[PDB]
Amino acid sequence: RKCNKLVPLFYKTCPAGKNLCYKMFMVSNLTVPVKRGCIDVCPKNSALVKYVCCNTDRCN
Repeated sequence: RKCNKLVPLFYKTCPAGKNLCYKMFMVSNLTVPVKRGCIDVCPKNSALVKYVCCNTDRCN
């Protein structure tokens, strides 16, 4: 599939060279929403950016 979410109101598709989608967010900030893209592997997440990878409807 694709990522019917990125940010609050953004939605996208992926092509067929990627597996999941993750929203890249941040921890120092005032929000929680920031972005998303696709992914090939979800390892871990840093203490700088919120990798909320997922493989559901909003991912693949």
